[PDB]
Amino acid sequence: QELRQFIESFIQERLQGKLDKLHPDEDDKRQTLLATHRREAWLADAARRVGQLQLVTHTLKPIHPDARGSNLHSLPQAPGQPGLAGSHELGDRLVSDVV
DNA sequence: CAGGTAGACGCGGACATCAAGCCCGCCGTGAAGGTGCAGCTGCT
Repeated sequence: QELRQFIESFIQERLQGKLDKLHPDEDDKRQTLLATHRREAWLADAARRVGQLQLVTHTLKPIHPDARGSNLHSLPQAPGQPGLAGSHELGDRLVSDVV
């Protein structure tokens, strides 16, 4: 209704980027791409794809690139002791990651 | 078996200008990606 055209242009830019990247002109591969992108089967696939976690304070993959474990999105409390401090808890509001 | 005592060692003034400082061509490639799904053989 209001912002439907924005996400429609988003899927269309994705489709035209895929067509310019592949550039296959055999057996209607562009038609098989337009069969998925121009309809809302892309929205069903985007609803299907699960695995994102939105975790910032914990990311295990820097320790090893294949280390399946638990990732967390939780900031600690502020400590009581003076001097040392970490995890930027005062200001300059954070940006989150996706694992 | 032996071999010396003593006291002092100078001043002055000056130390140069000129002009320039090269061109050319080129700098290696190879290996260092997870994850999820479909489908194929082998087995009970």
